[PDB]
Amino acid sequence: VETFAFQAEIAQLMSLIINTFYSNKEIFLRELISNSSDALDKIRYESLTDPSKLDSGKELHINLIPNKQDRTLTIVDTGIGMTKADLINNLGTIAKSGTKAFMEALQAGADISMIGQFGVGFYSAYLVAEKVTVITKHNDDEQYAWESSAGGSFTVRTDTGEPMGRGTKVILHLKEDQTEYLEERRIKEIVKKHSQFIGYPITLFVEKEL
Ligand SMILES: Nc1nc2c(c(-c3c(Cl)cc(Cl)cc3OCCCC(F)(F)F)n1)CN(C(=O)NC1CCC1)C2
Repeated sequence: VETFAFQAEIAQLMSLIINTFYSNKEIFLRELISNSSDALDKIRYESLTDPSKLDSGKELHINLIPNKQDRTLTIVDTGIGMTKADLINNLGTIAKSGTKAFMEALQAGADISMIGQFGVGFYSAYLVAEKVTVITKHNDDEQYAWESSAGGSFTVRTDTGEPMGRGTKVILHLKEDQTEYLEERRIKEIVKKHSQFIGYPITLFVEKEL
């Protein structure tokens, strides 16, 4: 288990998002889905010069899996995924050029759904999630898991669970008062609102253990 610190601006934003109120916290789903689509875009781009790269899965898509038992909403894509370095760099440690700008707009009163515009729309998941786990697998590396509950740091281990062919899985351990987003009905409407121009298939798998 490795522990890493967040780049100071990202760490600062996370604390702003967590502690500020918005009437409007569901744009986080738009964001993780946009991310997934870009990942899909990416592996698709790579495969145009090398078919073999799709030997870890020909289908390109996004699943949504609300789990009420475990109070977790999961977003899964068979996209490009991340190598270990990719994971450590892109989910906290390297400065994103839009972080400052976005914090100023928030200051000026900008609504939170602006966040997509600044390339930091992932950290919006912490509007609804006390904890986030990202499990990723890239053709060029083994499978890893990234964890953070904010508070300045994240961790990275290898993940032993169910091997993905390829892609990324963002698991949201929801806050107590954010459980409406496990509601099938709530997820139907949200996708229909913020994600009707996503060029990949999106399926809703409702998970319940017996
Ligand atoms: N679903 C999903 N997949 C991926 C990523 C994210 C993501 C996360 Cl978890 C957190 C944040 Cl802050 C942003 C994110 O994405 C922004 C769009 C990235 C783009 F998709 F364009 F690659 N989310 C990141 N990834 C890589 O960096 N891959 C390396 C490119 C070489 C392999 C795959």
